[PDB]
Order: sequence, then C-alpha cells, then structure tokens
Amino acid sequence: SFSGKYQLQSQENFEAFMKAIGLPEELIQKGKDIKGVSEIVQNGKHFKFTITAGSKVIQNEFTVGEECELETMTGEKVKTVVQLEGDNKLVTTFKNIKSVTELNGDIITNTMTLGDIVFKRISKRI
Ligand SMILES: CCCCCCCCCCCCCCCC(=O)O
Ligand SMILES: CCCCCCCCCCCCCCCC(=O)O
Repeated sequence: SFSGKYQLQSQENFEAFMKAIGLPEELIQKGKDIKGVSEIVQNGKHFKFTITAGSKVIQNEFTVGEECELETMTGEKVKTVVQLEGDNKLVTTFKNIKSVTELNGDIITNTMTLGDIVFKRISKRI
C-alpha cells in the first residue's frame, strides 16, 4: 500500500522547523535544497522506511499499533506508536511533533507540526 521509492518535490518551512527542533545550522544550509529520497516497504502492519539526504541515511522501523523507536532528524530516538488513520494515512507524535503522512496514488504528503510551525513535504513516486 505504502511501499515504493519517492523523492521530495517541494517543502515548506524546512528552515524554520529544523531550527526549532535543533538541527545544526551546518546541516540546515546544506539540506535545505536537497530533494531527498524516501523508501518505504510495507508488509501488512509492518513498515520499514529509509530517508536519504545525500550522504545522510535514516533507517527506521515500526509495526502499526505497537511501540516503536524512531530515530529523528537530529539523531534523537524517541519511543512512540504510529497508527493508521485509514489505508492512505499514517499518523504519529514524537518530541511534541504531530506527524501525518498521506499517500494519494503516487503522491506522499508529509506534514510535521510543532506548536505553530507546520513542516510540509510533497513527494512523488520515482
Ligand atoms: C551527511 C551530510 C548530508 C546533509 C543532509 C542534511 C539533512 C537535512 C534533512 C533533510 C530533510 C528530511 C527530513 C525527513 C522527514 C521525514 O522523513 O518525514
Ligand atoms: C526522521 C523523522 C521520522 C519520521 C516520522 C514519521 C514516521 C512514521 C511514518 C513514516 C512515514 C515517512 C514518509 C516519508 C515521506 C517524506 O520523506 O516526506
């Protein structure tokens, strides 16, 4: 359902959000225009997802409904649960960030929001 390889097309408030969560500026300025590749492999409730941003690789894993440990952008790993809000939506909270991943056909739309910052990424199947 979710599986596939996707690249970012566009994103909103990368800089603002990454500062707020403590991404080191050095990595902000490099990664701000990288159109990153996300790779998803779903097997029923079981998901594995890789997020590559040049030379940075974040490999994560979770079963829906179950507790998981998600390595975040800074490197911090948080304990949380990811849930389906439908077949097309994946949904979670970590580090007070609300996260919504929406698949429509070939388009994955990810929104992360901390307080009033809404970090939105639009990715296309590749
Ligand atoms: C090792 C040097 C490479 C520098 C790369 C900078 C990393 C910037 C972060 C890219 C944004 C990707 C955030 C992932 C969000 C998500 O997976 O849902
Ligand atoms: C590195 C930040 C952790 C990712 C936060 C959400 C984890 C649960 C679901 C994974 C879906 C992420 C889809 C990536 C699409 C994208 O790169 O924008």
